[PDB]
Amino acid sequence: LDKLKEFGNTLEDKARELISRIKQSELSAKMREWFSETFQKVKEKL
Amino acid sequence: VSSALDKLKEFGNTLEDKARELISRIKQSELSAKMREWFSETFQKVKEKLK
Repeated sequence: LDKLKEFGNTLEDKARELISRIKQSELSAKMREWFSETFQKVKEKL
Repeated sequence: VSSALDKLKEFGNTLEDKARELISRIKQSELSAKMREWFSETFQKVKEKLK
């Protein structure tokens, strides 16, 4: 039963971390496309 | 807005949901065990006071 509890707390910790790394990638990805879409729009206007 | 990562997010959330739930059940099993032992120990003493 402590072996059972251990297993749950590991699934919850690996779950935390995976979602915490998805948000980071996402943030990182949206800004990058946002910075690039804006630069391309300025080149248009140049 | 990649559809692979969003689906990894569903996976991340479920895995975490099910784990929390697992732990809600253990705590119930926990309550239950400490209750069974209370009846067991209380019975035993009754036995030693009737024999």
